[PDB]
Amino acid sequence: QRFLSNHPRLLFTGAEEAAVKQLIQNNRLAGELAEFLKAKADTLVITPQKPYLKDKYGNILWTSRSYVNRLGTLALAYRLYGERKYLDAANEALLWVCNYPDWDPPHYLDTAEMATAVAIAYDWLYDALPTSTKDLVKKCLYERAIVRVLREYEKGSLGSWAKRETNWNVVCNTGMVLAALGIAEDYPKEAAVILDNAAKYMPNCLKHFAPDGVCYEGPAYWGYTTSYLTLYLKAVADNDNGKGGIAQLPGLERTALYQKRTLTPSGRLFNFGNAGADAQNSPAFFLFSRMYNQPEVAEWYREKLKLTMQDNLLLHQLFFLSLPWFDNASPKKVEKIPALEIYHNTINDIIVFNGNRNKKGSLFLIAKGGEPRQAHQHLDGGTFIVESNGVCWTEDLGADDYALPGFWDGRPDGQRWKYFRNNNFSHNTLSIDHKIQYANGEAFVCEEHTDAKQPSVKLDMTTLYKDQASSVFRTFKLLNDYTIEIMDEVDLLSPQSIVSWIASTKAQVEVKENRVRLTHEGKHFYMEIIAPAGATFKTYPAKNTYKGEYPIEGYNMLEAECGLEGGKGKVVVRMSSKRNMR
Ligand SMILES: [Mg+2]
Ligand SMILES: [Mg+2]
Repeated sequence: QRFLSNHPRLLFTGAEEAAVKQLIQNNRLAGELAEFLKAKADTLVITPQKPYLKDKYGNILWTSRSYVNRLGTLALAYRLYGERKYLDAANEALLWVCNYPDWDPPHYLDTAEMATAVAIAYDWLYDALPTSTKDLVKKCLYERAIVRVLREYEKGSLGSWAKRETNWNVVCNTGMVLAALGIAEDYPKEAAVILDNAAKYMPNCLKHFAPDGVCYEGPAYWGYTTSYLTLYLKAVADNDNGKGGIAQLPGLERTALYQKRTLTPSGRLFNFGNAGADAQNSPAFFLFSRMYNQPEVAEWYREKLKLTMQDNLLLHQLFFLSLPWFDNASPKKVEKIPALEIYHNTINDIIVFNGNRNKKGSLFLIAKGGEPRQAHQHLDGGTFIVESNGVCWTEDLGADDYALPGFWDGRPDGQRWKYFRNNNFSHNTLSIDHKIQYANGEAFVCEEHTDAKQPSVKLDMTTLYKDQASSVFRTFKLLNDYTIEIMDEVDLLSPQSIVSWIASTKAQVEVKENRVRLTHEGKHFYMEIIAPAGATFKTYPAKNTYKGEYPIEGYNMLEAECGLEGGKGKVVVRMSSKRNMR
């Protein structure tokens, strides 16, 4: 029988309740989280139902997501505390959304998330709801979810929301699996068919996590994909013996680690292209930490939970699962974050350096390859963010305004690259003869030495400088806990060409000959150009140029304009939290 015999069988089982109640009693953070979620439930009890109302885009997705949060939080509070105001509020919400004319299947994410919300509450309140509500909910799940997805599996093309390569596949198949399992005792044959088709089609999306767990589309996209993926993984682990092998797909084991490990210690996101912080507190992290035995991720997510509660941050629609999924594990003292690791991806390789995290002033550095012709990308191959003492000493200026004239004209001669934020002049990489990178090139990791005493990695950037250089290689080397060396090897096509080493910063800048001192809130960082001999740093403010740009304020640029003997040589810059890098 391919489901647990009794409700609740979805995400937080009956058998799991005893241990969760003990955590709430015995673990302060879990206890604080329980009280926090109970208080959220308290206001949800007295919050109006949402009218069926499409947004400017023609869908109700925001409303479905609202009900995921409302129904999950209310039903959790009823299971943990037994106060019938939580049950009755969930009953009212269930009847309300079942009396919607539809769950807007023309934009099927709407149906996927509404079915998820409804299935969870139905399952979690099964013995505690009026029979008339259970009858109506079962019929709505059957007609609006199970019947539709069975048709979609049989008739849908590869472009179908159940089969395409985008995260719609994961979200929709997940919502359908949860709906099917929620009413499985009444539709067991349908639930088995849906389980098998979900496992068949979901790899069309999830194969793109291979090999190392990188989500090219960025953290918001990752957060939506994996919040629903973890519901699926947990549900089929609990109900179907893990059949279908989704959990073992290459890259999935490492994907939460990627998200945690690519933040600076102070929490700053590598905001390249149009990436931005919005996905923070999805409970997916606790499923990954438990299923793949990564206490490092659990410990990091608990810190995020504390901050979410302390600063009253916005909640992921599935945030309520953080409590039943609570993972109290921590890494052992002996376990260390590697000094250097690389996350390979077909579009942009990601490089991550860590000096000894237990030594104050040690360096964190993250850098990227990339393909600038891809959507939303910048001419930023080789750029890096370095952090020490809680300060990001180099920057990424983020995306500019999507409304700008020619913002999408991404051809090599296109208007997109005239904007500072889009081109390499704002990024921490090379400009030859004060020109932009070639938009149709790429930078990628071509050599790695992650186990050396001074670990290093080499990027091939040649094709980003196609008309200017016959080869361009950038090597990052961690010389010690406090010091990174960047070696650019450039074979110029013209021996008089100038190689500009550029970096952006929000720190105060003092330059003198081949040295830079950066200052921020009394903390310092240092840079020294050691090759070619006699090179000089200058500095100047970044500024706006074209009307309609997001304001560019508080950014300073560093630039070393370097000639190379015979047009062939090296630019070598050492960077350290200590002034002496001899
Ligand atoms: Mg950028
Ligand atoms: Mg590669």
